[PDB]
Amino acid sequence: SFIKPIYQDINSILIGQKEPFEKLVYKFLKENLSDLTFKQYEYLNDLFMKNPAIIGHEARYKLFNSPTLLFLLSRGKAATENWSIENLFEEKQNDTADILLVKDQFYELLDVKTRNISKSAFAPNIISAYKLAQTCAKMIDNKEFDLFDINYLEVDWELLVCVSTSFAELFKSEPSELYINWAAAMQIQFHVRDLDQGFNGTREEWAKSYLKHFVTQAEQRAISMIDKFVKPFKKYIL
Amino acid sequence: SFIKPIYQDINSILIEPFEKLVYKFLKENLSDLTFKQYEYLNDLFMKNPAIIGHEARYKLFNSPTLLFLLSRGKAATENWSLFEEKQNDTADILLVKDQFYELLDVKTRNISKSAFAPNIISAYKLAQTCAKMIDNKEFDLFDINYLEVDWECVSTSFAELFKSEPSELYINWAAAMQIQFHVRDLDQGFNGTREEWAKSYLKHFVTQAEQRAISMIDKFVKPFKKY
DNA sequence: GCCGGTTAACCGGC
DNA sequence: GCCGGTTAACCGGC
Repeated sequence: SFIKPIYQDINSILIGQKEPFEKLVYKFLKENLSDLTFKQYEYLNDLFMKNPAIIGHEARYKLFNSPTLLFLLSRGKAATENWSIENLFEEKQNDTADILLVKDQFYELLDVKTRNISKSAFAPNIISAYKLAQTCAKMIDNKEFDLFDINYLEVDWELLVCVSTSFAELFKSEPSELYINWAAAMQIQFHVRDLDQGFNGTREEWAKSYLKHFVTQAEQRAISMIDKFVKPFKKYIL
Repeated sequence: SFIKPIYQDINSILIEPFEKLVYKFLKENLSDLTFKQYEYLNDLFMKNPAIIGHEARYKLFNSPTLLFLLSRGKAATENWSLFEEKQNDTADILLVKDQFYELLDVKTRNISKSAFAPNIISAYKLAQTCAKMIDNKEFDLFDINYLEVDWECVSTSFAELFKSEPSELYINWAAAMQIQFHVRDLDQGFNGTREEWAKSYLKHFVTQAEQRAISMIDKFVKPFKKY
């Protein structure tokens, strides 16, 4: 992680600051890691400007030089082709990372989550378990196991004042422990502070291991659906 | 529908929720009928000070289906004395007359945007609902209708859920198992008893649940199996 | 503690 | 046209 070596300072500077503290975190990185800090859409824009001679989606989809990167970063075909110095990319919540850290072609997909301590703890949607599945399949089909890391920074607040923060990395957690809430848009849910960080194997093992977990949960869920949405309603079908 | 008769009036000459307007108009012409859910709850209790146990304030609903669709839950009802408007309510607007309830949902649509069916109601919840209905013979207790408002107010629409063909309700399982549709596209030619509707809905739900179970093996299992 | 259903909408592939 | 996955979080039952 590019930001871990300076996570302590972020924690310090944030604790006390008076829902989107995301902006304050971004502002920070921009001042301490100016050469590495990009918003995802900024990155795409900058990448397209360096090559004004390359137009059309299929062509601009080549500029990534990585099928996993293309998958995690690229916008829709129409949007890519309609991109121009005149018609640039803007925010877009559906963008994978909230903050992109790049260096030596290594990418840290950082997301910033915020929780309202006052409220009763409720694990938020962290990411699509399917999207993660596909992502893991790309890493293997293409053998890209040393390209990006998916990390999270959490900022706890109350009535708004930041009271504390947390920092964890997805690829350092036990893939078999990730909770997949199928009803909630098949999204993994957890609190950064509660994320397990003891994975010992390689990034490829993780990828494989996650798939086993995803596939296994999808099997179980298919069955539990008959359990919860079929059996208890047989009564009335006569 | 207590609103249907005046649905012609909910639009004349005018001069991002336009839901306020929808509520104020109903309050004006159907004052002694129109109320918000949180506001209505305040009444049921404010008309009964003697009751305080959360298991008592519950039986006041004098209906197991209504209780299911309208109650706020133990802790919430127990700590009553306010009841804020919680988007978690079943309906945005409620209208009762002679022991009958019209549960109205007000949807607004950004017309300029690309047509994307929005979440209407949880298919699962609607299943439990039909269950309570049938096992309670309460097929003449309430209606679940919808009023949609387009804008860029370009136009509006109004439909009744218990008036559409069940088999046509698209249950988008990934999107929190919610039925999706724009009011203006909802089917409106169902012919049968209300009890017929509920039963028909359950068949559709169960069948779709099985179809989803199957879909999961082919889209989330089959293609990742190899690894 | 443990557990998982619900908001209001919103694209992009083919 | 036709189809369905994604946001950022949020809460009550036993």
